[PDB]
Amino acid sequence: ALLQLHGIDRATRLVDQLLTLSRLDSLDNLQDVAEIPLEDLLQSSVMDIYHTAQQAKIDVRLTLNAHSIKRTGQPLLLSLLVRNLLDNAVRYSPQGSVVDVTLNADNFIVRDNGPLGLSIVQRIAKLHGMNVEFGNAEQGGFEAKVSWLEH
Amino acid sequence: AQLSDDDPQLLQLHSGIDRATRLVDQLLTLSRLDSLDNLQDVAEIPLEDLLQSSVMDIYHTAQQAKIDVRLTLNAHSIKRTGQPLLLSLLVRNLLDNAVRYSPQGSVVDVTLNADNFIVRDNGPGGLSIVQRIAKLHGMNVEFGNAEQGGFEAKVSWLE
Repeated sequence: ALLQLHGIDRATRLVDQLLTLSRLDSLDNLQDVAEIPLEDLLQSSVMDIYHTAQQAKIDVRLTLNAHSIKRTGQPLLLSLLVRNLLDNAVRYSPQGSVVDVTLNADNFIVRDNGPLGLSIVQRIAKLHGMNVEFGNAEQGGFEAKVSWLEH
Repeated sequence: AQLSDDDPQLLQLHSGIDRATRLVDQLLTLSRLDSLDNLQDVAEIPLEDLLQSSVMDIYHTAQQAKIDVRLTLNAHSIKRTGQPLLLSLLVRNLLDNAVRYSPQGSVVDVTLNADNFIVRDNGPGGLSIVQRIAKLHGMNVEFGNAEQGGFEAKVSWLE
C-alpha cells in the first residue's frame, strides 16, 4: 500500500498527453507492469474517494461477484482509469444515491444514479487490451463497462 | 509489498513517489519532450508554495523517523514557468533522497534563493529524472558535497 499525495484532472491530463506523445502500443516494456489483482485495485480506488463521497453525501457499493481475477498491467495507469470513472460517477450523483462498482469474471462496471476525461479511460483500456462500453443502465443512470478476455 | 498505490487528494511515501517517477520518467523520454510550449497546464509557478507544500507532504513522517526538515526562504515572490506536477516530482525526489540517507537526529536543509534552491543533508558523500525535468524547465542541477559535510543538490535557473 504505497501513498502518493496530490488533483486528479491535472494528473490525468498530463499522463494522457505523455502517453499520446510516446505513441505507445503495448505494456510489455513499461516500468512496473505486473499481474494486478483487480479486486484490490477496485477496493483501493473506493478507499481513496470514500471520504469525498461521504461529504457529498453519496454511498459507494463494491460488489465482488468474482475473486482472484488478475490482469497484466501498469498499476498506476489502471488506478488512474478507475479513479476517473469513480470521480465522474460521484460528480453526477444526487445526495443519498449509490455509486455501484461491480467486479465480474470478465468485466468491471461503474454505475451511478445521475442523468473529455472519459477519453483517457478508453486510451488506458485499449493499452491494457480492454474494451470500454459507455451508456445508460437498465435501472437508469450512467454506466461504464470495462471488459477483457476471461481467463 | 502490494503493487497498488493509493492516490490522495516512511518507506510507503517514498515508494509512491518512486513509482510515479519511474513511469513519468519513461514517458518523458519516449515522448522526447523538448520544451514546455505544448505541455498541459504549463503556468507561472510560485516556488515558495511548491517547496513548502513538498516539505508539508514529508514533515510529519520524517519527524517520526527522527529527521528534521528545515525550510529557509531567502527570496520571495519567485515564479518560474513550468508544469506543476513535474516540478513537484523533481523537488520530492530530492527531498526523499535527502531524508533517506539522513542519519537519525540530523537536519535536512531546504533553501530557496533568488535563482536557485538547495536540498542538503548530513549523510554520506538512479534519480536522473531530476536532471531531465530540470533541463525541460531550463534549469541546471548540480550535485556535490556540502560546505560543512554531507550531500547537496542545487537546482539553478537564469534570472
